Order: sequence, then structure tokens, then C-alpha cells
Amino acid sequence: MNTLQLINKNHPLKKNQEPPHLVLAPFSDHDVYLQPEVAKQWERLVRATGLEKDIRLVSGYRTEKEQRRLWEYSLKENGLAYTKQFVALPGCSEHQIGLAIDVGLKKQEDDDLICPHFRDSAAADLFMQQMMNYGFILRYPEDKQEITGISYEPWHFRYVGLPHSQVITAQKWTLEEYHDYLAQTVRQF
Amino acid sequence: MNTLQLINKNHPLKKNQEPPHLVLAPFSDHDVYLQPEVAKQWERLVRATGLEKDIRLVSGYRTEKEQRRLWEYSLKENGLAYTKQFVALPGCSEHQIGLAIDVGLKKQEDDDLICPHFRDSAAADLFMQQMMNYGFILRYPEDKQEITGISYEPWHFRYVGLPHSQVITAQKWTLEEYHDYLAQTVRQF
Ligand SMILES: [Cl-]
Ligand SMILES: [Cl-]
Ligand SMILES: [Cl-]
Ligand SMILES: [Cl-]
Ligand SMILES: [Cl-]
Ligand SMILES: [Cl-]
Ligand SMILES: [Zn+2]
Ligand SMILES: [Zn+2]
Repeated sequence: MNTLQLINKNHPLKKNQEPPHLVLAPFSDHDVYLQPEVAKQWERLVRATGLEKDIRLVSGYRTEKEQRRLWEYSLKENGLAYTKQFVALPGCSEHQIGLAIDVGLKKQEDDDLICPHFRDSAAADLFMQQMMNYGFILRYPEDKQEITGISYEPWHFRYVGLPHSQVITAQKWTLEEYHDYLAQTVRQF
Repeated sequence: MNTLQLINKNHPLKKNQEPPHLVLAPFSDHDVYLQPEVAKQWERLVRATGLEKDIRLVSGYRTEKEQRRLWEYSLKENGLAYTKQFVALPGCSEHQIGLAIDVGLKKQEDDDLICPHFRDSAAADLFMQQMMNYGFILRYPEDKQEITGISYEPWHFRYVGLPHSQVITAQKWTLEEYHDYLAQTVRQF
């Protein structure tokens, strides 16, 4: 399990990649599964911020088959433009390795299915101040769509572990930029 | 693809069972997957009852691995006796074939993922008057625990299709009893 694995349209998962170990994650009203270290840190984060009553886990692990059904549904209902913006191609979603969480607001209702609401909120603001201290980064920041190939998603967080999440967050980097940085650095040696 | 397949502790899924066709199902606050005919009928039922803003799909298709992790989670959090009452053994859950739905109310926060709240509500009462007309039965009725081996679950519905759901519901039967009836009736010929 490499917590730093880069998964995107240019770096799809391999077909022979071993499914992640999984556990059911707490703090949701439905069954959501994550890699065990991810679930542990999610739980630690929610408890430490006192956000139990204000936020909830919306999505976690999803198989390739499921990612394809999600892509196909969004294509049919919302069209290609929206779908390309907010839904990773099957085989190219970090949800498939159990390292990604989609988080939503609790008193929030009438949610978008693909884009849960996690904006304009004191709870979200507190979450954004602490999540990096528990190994999470905001995966798809607002002005990075050319780098990530995905639109702004304030609800989507990727587990990379410490100190990576703190380094990435402090520099306002994407995971793509973090990989570029590590590659540029090793060569110096 | 028998919509009548009996899956329980005494009749676990085959190891050689075809995994089901799947589509994303509407009327949830997260991604849920079901066999296509079940999703279609679920949607028709919610629209017919006008419950789009009142009820939600809590759970649908669950892989065997996920059922194991759900079972393991409940053991840890709720203990063995409670887990055996409300969670099917891994390999013995109709959720694994995409023909079962767990239904809850939309305006609930901190709902229980094991036992979603689905009683004492106008929406639930209306759902209970119409679901049999769209192919669904209440899988685990009260006072059938000795027959089904599972405690009463007002939130859990099984798709069997028409007219079976109407026949089962009118007789206040379980799917177990329906199977015994079909077998006994075949013998009369
Ligand atoms: Cl697992
Ligand atoms: Cl699957
Ligand atoms: Cl996605
Ligand atoms: Cl039986
Ligand atoms: Cl399919
Ligand atoms: Cl179950
Ligand atoms: Zn996501
Ligand atoms: Zn269920």
C-alpha cells in the first residue's frame, strides 16, 4: 500500500492491482468502506474537531464496475460535460483504492448526488483547518483543473499520510505537483 | 437470473454465482447500485407515491467482502447477539445479488446504518401500501423470526417482481413460505 500512488486519467490503475484491505468507516448513515489506516485517521479527525454532528462520510471505496455504473449514469442524466468535470473515468478513480473520501454537510439537504455540498459552512472551514493534520489533502483545488484534469471539488479528500498531507497543503500543491517535486528533488542527489 | 432466489443462512449464495447486472439507482444521497429491473421499479414506486423528497435508498448492492466487513464492524460495535439479529452472514445476504434495498427517511440525520429508521411516518405508511405493486416485499416481518432467522426489519425490502410481491404481501408470507407454497403446489400436479 503506497499512500502516495498517483491515480488519474494519465495514470490508470493496473488491472492486476490487489484490492485494498477494507474496513467499514464510522460517521456515516450508510455503509462506507475505506482502507483501515484511512478509516482510523478519518475517525480521529472527526473526533478531534468535534464535527460528529455537522459532517458525514458520503462515499469511500468503489469498485471499477461501480465507477463505470456511476460514469454511465452521470453521462446519461447530466451529459458528458458535467460528467467529465466531476466523475473520474473507470480505472482512474482513487476511490478504487480506498484512499479517497467524499464528505458532506449533515443539516445540508437537497444534495447533488455527484457533488455533495461541502461549502459555505463553519464546519467545512474547521475541517479544512485540520484535515491535513490527519493525513488528508484537498484532492482537486479550485485553480488546478489543468493539472488534475478534474474540476474544483471541495468535498473530495485524498489520504496520503503524514507529513505528506502537511507538506502538500502548506504549499497549496496537488498530488500531481507533489510527484513532480519529488522527481525534481531526487535528481539533485 | 431468478428474481425469486432464496438466499439465507440455510441457502447461501453459490460460489459459482454470476455477479448481477448493475445500474446506479436514483433517490439516494450517495451512490447505490441495484440490478437494472430493481432500480427501474424502485424509481417507478418513488415517483408513483410522490415520495421523492421524503424517502431515500440507504443501501443496495454489497460485495461479499463488504458484507464481511459490515458484519465485522457490527460485531465490534454492537456485539454478536445484536449482529446476528440484524445482519445476514457473509455469503447469505440478498444485498449481494442486488435485489435488496434498505430504505430510510430523507430528513434524518444520525440515522443508523444497521437499522435505518422506517416506522411511524406518513411516508413509510404510504410506501407500505404501494411497494408490493412494484415488485417489492417486506423481507423480514415481525413474528416471522423463527422462519426467516432474522429479526423484524421495517426498512428492508426484497425485489421479487409481479405478481409474486402482491401474492406474498396479501398472504402476509415470507419468501421462505412462498417457496414452500410453490413446492407444495407443484406436487398437486
Ligand atoms: Cl477487504
Ligand atoms: Cl462490483
Ligand atoms: Cl469519481
Ligand atoms: Cl430456510
Ligand atoms: Cl451491468
Ligand atoms: Cl444483511
Ligand atoms: Zn470523490
Ligand atoms: Zn438490508
